[PDB]
Amino acid sequence: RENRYANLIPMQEIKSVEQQLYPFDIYNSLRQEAPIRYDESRNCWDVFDYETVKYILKNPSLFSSKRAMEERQESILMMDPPKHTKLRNLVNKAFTPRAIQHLEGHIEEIADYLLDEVSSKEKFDIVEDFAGPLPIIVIAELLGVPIQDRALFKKYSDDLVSGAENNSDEAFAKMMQKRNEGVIFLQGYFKEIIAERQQNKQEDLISLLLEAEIDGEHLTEEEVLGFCILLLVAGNETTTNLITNGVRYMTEDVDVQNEVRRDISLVPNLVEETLRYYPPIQAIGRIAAEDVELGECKIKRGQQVISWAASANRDSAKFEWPDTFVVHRKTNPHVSFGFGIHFCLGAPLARMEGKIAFTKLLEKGGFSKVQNQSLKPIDSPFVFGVKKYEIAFN
Ligand code: HEB
Ligand SMILES: C[C@]12CC[C@H]3[C@@H](CCC4=CC(=O)CC[C@@]43C)[C@@H]1CC[C@@H]2O
Ligand SMILES: CC[C@H](C)C[C@@H](C)CCC(=O)O
Repeated sequence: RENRYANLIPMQEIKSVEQQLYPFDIYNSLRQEAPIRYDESRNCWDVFDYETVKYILKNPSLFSSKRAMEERQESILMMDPPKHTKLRNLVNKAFTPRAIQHLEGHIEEIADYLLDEVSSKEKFDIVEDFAGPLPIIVIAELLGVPIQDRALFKKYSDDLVSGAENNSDEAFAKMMQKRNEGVIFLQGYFKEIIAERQQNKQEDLISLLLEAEIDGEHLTEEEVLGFCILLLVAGNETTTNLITNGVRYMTEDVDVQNEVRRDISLVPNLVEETLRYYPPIQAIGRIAAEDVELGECKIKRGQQVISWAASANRDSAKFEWPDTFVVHRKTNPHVSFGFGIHFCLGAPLARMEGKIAFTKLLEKGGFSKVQNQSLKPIDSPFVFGVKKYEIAFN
């Protein structure tokens, strides 16, 4: 309908598969050429510098999160205050570092179990065998939803972050058909689970959402569904890329792999530097709520504003050694989890999963990438990850 969400449409500067697999040199060039620019092919402003990206994310009154192509903004991701505040306050205490600490041993058990399934494999796909399943199992248990067919839910979860091949009408229609398929299955599935919990509450998050009251009324079914699908998709698609991207970097630069294996206290730094350097989410969308001058650029009420975390994370005004993977950084103020009121609810959980995933792989011993694979980027321009990544223990 040409009101298309620009975060789903690839920039024309990113063309080849090699560029999709490492777009950061191009973002860096764009940031230096013009840190804010209007892309005519996507009808949006792209923002590349750290200070302006942070400013946008910190100013929800100026830059709205209500960017659904449909009329209804369905989950807190797409809500502005005050509604955003009331719904997020329902769940914010479930996801703190203290709230999730008890899961550490259980997540270590899942990781050990998954790596046992590949101990006497020659090589294996880190995505299918480890990085994919682990976050799906964790988020399923937190939501309270059975997910025993992980491949099925992965397929449809992936559909919900898919983008268009280009800005053609046909490409957008193909993308919307994929996303529609994921909506049919995942919405249907959670509708059934919600009905089951309505009939018999359990000790799980879905049941809490059915019990909680906002303004003296229960959540609408649409509101509970929004939580379920957002938590499922955000909880697994990104984390899988965090783990895979870290394994990717550690096999592209074995110096880092060896140093962290030999000083495992560096794993939290490795997690943060993977987020900064290979961010699972490259770009965060907003809609200008009013006219806003960002420098000389005049952004008009209602225009799309795409903030490039992948570029901000390498802005040399903010980061020393921005294009170097450094596991000894004293601070790492990346925007890979966003910033401000929508700051990732799952960040403590993602950090724990990443820490455990990397630790278990490192403690199994040295590992290498299988050479002569043709990596396949995930087909969404706001995601950074590969569909498959084969490694082998030495
Ligand atoms: C569990 C769960 C979970 C998990 C695990 C996660 C994981 C993650 N994540 Fe998250 N998130 C989430 C859940 C989550 N998540 C939510 C729910 C949200 C929403 C919030 C609001 O909106 O407030 C987010 C949000 C978010 C954001 C912001 C956006 C805006 O601003 O709009 C970002 C960037 C992110 C990223 C991410 C990553 C990178 C990862 C990995 C690594 N996240
Ligand atoms: C936008 C999104 C796909 C569409 C999802 C959205 C979560 C909220 C949601 C509620 C539904 O009932 C399905 C459609 C939507 C609107 C998802 C959050 C991450 C994912 O990319
Ligand atoms: C699914 C992971 C996050 C909830 C989504 C954010 C990264 C926003 C993505 C966007 O702004 O289109």
